[PDB]
Amino acid sequence: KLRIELGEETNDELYDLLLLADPSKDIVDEYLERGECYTAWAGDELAGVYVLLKTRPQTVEIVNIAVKESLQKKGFGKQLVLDAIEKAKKLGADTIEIGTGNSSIHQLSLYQKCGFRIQAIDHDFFLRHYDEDIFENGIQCRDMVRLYLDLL
Amino acid sequence: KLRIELGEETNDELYDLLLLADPSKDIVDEYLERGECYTAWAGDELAGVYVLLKTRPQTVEIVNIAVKESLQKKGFGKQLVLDAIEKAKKLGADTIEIGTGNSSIHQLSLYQKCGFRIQAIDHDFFLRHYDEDIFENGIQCRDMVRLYLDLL
Amino acid sequence: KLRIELGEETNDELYDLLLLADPSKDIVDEYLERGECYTAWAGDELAGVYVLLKTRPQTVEIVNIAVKESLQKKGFGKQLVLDAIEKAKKLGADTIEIGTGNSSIHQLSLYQKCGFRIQAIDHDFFLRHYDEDIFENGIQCRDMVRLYLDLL
Amino acid sequence: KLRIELGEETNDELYDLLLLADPSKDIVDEYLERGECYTAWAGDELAGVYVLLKTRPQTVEIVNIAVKESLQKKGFGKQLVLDAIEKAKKLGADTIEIGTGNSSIHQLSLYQKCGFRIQAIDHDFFLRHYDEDIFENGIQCRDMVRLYLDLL
Ligand SMILES: CC(C)(COP(=O)(O)OP(=O)(O)OC[C@H]1O[C@@H](n2cnc3c(N)ncnc32)[C@H](O)[C@@H]1OP(=O)(O)O)[C@@H](O)C(=O)NCCC(=O)NCCS
Ligand SMILES: CC(C)(COP(=O)(O)OP(=O)(O)OC[C@H]1O[C@@H](n2cnc3c(N)ncnc32)[C@H](O)[C@@H]1OP(=O)(O)O)[C@@H](O)C(=O)NCCC(=O)NCCS
Ligand SMILES: CC(C)(COP(=O)(O)OP(=O)(O)OC[C@H]1O[C@@H](n2cnc3c(N)ncnc32)[C@H](O)[C@@H]1OP(=O)(O)O)[C@@H](O)C(=O)NCCC(=O)NCCS
Ligand SMILES: CC(C)(COP(=O)(O)OP(=O)(O)OC[C@H]1O[C@@H](n2cnc3c(N)ncnc32)[C@H](O)[C@@H]1OP(=O)(O)O)[C@@H](O)C(=O)NCCC(=O)NCCS
Repeated sequence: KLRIELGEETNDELYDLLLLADPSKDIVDEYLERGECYTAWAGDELAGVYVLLKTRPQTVEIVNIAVKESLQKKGFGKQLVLDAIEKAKKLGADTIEIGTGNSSIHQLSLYQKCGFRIQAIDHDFFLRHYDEDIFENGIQCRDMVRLYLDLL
Repeated sequence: KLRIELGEETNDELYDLLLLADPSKDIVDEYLERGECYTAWAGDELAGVYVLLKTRPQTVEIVNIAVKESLQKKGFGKQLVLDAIEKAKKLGADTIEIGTGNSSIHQLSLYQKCGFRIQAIDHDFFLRHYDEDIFENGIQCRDMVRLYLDLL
Repeated sequence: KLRIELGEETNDELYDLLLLADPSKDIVDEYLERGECYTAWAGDELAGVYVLLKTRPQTVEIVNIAVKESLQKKGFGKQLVLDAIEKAKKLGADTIEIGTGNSSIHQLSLYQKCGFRIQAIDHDFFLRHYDEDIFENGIQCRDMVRLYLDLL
Repeated sequence: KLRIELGEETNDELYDLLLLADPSKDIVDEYLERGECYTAWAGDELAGVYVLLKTRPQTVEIVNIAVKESLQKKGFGKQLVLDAIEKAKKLGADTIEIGTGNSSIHQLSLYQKCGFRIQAIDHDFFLRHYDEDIFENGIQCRDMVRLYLDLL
């Protein structure tokens, strides 16, 4: 359904989504440039977005993925993930990664449903990389769950 | 609410619950003996059950926990977990553990809500310890998520 | 070479070894009882010792292993490890574990040489379970390296 | 002691070092370009070399480091690592990574001595990414030990 295409021009409407995932606009711009940003449109409305950054050799990661609140929960999330996997294949990558907070129960499900498997956990991650205490779904988000998926 | 008390007598009604979690009745009997089995009643009806087995030094694990299907989703799950943590405290244990399949999204939430933090993952676990392919919530259950919780 | 046999009687000479690995005599006694303690003699002299404790279901761990300083570095270490693996086999265990501090470079080698593979890391472990700062080989020992080895 | 400076010209003498670490010349060229390659000279002789590749956002990794065999073991190894950490700081990175095979006991020590801490293990890594069986120090190298180090 969703029509996804490459992106090169960032505007307030787009930053709104990218900022839903990564609050720090600074860090966003870093990988937004060094990485590939794709935008998904549903007609004329900006549905969602996701960035593919290249990390370790032969390894690529989804450094950011988001869907407009008024349009999420409709299945666009899964479409983007499954799509990022395809862009990653044509990129010749061997393994694709992505990670979120231990509190993000929903995502922990979604990603796995798209083939991702949990690799390891970066303990105290959010504790040392953030000033305040992040909370979500009655859980203290303080660990970075790392997931991966081999393409072969 | 739920009234939990020690258990020493196993009967079909009880095995029904223990088998909800661990299918293998053999393995169950092993830790059922070497471990402490508690039963929770809601009046005269057998609500749920859970076993506390001692693993590493100063470490105890919830090798099994279940709640009657016709009574689960009412909050008894959380009560048992929170209760097992108390039995574990009086047992002088330093850390308490518990782990489930990566597909068990619901549990991954519950346990964390009771303080548990994800430790590490036992990759391909269910692949080598089971013959068939376990599936749940549209996810291929094949990894053993290990969680823990220090008591101090 | 080393002659290893079951043990049931603890004496100062034996505690000296067990305490080389685990300083806390209290914790030692715990698993010393609940676990199986084997002693290795080289003639009439107490060469070394090791304890096999049963942790998770079908899983056994070497909660302690040591060799008299005046006799270590002669290869008795490896013999005990390889021996504990055999006792573990006859015990019908599926997997055997053992872990040490990230600073224990020597052991990280030894164990792997006996088939052990690194599983996961318990970050900050020694930080929360000990009062002082442990140091060894110019490394700040603060992480618990968990290793395992399937028996099949 | 060692004089380290940026590099842009690759010659047989340099590839000799880079290939000591990563045999695959192909993969080397990939990160050799997308990454920053520094060379360390001890007078007029090419002492060693190391490459800083940028992986995850705010994260940089030492994708390759080596020292001329006839000059290693003199402490140049440590100098390069400690130097890569400084180049990484001025690069504004938050965390720096580096990983080697579980068999590389020597490095497991070196890196830790430079502040690196073991993060997680990529099981069966070398089994699926290499055709032959790698061996070293009487150990079957088949796991990728991942280390990291926060810069703040
Ligand atoms: C993460 C995100 C992109 C994906 O969004 P999404 O639209 O919410 O998720 P989807 O609707 O596409 O998920 C589909 C799965 O979840 C399940 N699901 C749908 N509604 C559900 C509900 N109410 N409760 C539990 N599961 C549900 C479905 O089973 C579906 O799987 P299926 O296709 O196999 O049937 C969106 O939540 C978001 O952008 N959030 C804010 C930013 C963020 O967290 N970014 C990522 C960090 S880098
Ligand atoms: C996993 C298990 C132990 C926990 O049981 P549970 O009672 O079913 O789960 P809970 O009710 O406690 O779960 C919490 C949910 O119920 C809801 N809830 C809590 N109190 C409630 C109440 N008084 N009334 C209605 N709903 C309530 C919450 O909304 C919560 O969901 P949320 O986290 O999304 O907000 C039980 O599901 C089970 O034994 N299942 C099968 C066996 C198995 O797979 N075992 C493996 C472990 S060894
Ligand atoms: C770790 C320990 C169990 C193993 O004992 P060990 O007998 O002393 O060690 P080994 O002799 O088998 O060790 C092999 C090393 O000695 C060297 N060595 C020298 N001569 C040797 C010989 N003739 N045969 C075998 N190794 C020899 C090797 O270089 C080898 O190095 P490597 O491990 O890097 O490969 C023992 O050192 C000990 O108990 N130390 C203190 C307590 C402790 O750390 N306990 C474990 C905590 S759970
Ligand atoms: C990794 C490498 C660059 C560094 O080389 P190096 O010169 O051999 O190592 P160094 O001499 O500089 O190491 C010094 C540290 O290790 C320690 N060390 C020395 N001998 C040791 C031993 N036998 N066992 C454990 N530690 C030892 C020292 O403590 C020293 O630290 P210190 O000064 O604080 O006391 C070199 O080994 C190499 O190029 N190897 C092959 C390629 C490879 O595998 N590269 C990495 C893949 S990413």
